[PDB]
Amino acid sequence: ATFEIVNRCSYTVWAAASKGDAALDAGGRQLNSGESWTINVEPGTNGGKIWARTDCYFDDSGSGICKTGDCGGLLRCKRFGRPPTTLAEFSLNQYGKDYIDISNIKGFNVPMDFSPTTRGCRGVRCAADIVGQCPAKLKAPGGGCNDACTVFQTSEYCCTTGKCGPTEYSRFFKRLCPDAFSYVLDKPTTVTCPGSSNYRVTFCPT
Ligand code: NA
Ligand code: NA
Ligand code: NA
Ligand code: NA
Ligand code: NA
Repeated sequence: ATFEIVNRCSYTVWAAASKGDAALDAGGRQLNSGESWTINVEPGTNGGKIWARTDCYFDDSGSGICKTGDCGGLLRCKRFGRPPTTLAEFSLNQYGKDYIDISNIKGFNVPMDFSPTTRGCRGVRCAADIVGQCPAKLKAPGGGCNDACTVFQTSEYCCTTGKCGPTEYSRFFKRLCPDAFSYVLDKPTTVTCPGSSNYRVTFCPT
C-alpha cells in the first residue's frame, strides 16, 4: 500500500514510520516545508504508525536527536518515538478490511490529517492548536503537549488495569480534537476502509 506523507507546515519535520519492532519502508526522512515523500507499507501490516519529529539534528551516519518524537536517535526509525507525538495509526488487510485512526494518547506535537486516496471511506483530522492551548501542567519544555500518562504515571491515566475513565486532561484533548483518541478506553474513532486502500498523511493541513 502507498502512503504519501506531505509536510504543509512552515517548518521542517522529520517523518517517521514504524510498526514498533521494525521500520516501515526506510523508517524516516527529512521533509522541508512543502515536500512530499511516498512510502510503501507491506500488506497485512498490523499496528503501524506514522508521526512527525521536530527540531532534529543528524550526523552523516544517520545518528542524532530530535526534541519531539525521537526514535532512539536514528534518522531511519526502527522503533516508536518519544512523546509528545500526534499519531497516525493503522492496521491493513485484517480479514478483508483496513482500519485507521488518529491518537493523542501519546500527546500532540504537530497537527495532522490522515485520509484515504482511494474510494470507500472517510479521513480523520486533528488540526486544532493543541500546543498553544495546552494546560500548564502538560506543556513539555522540549516542545509539544504531553499526555497525562507520560506526565503523572498513574494507573488511571495509563489505563494500566484496562479499567479507567475520562479525566480533566483527556477531556482537553477530546474538546480540541473530537475525532482522535484522547485516552485508552475512549469511544473509538477508528474508520473502516476497504482492504488494500492507499493513504495520505498531511502535517499542518489547515
Ligand atoms: Na506527529
Ligand atoms: Na481517529
Ligand atoms: Na498520541
Ligand atoms: Na476524554
Ligand atoms: Na491527508
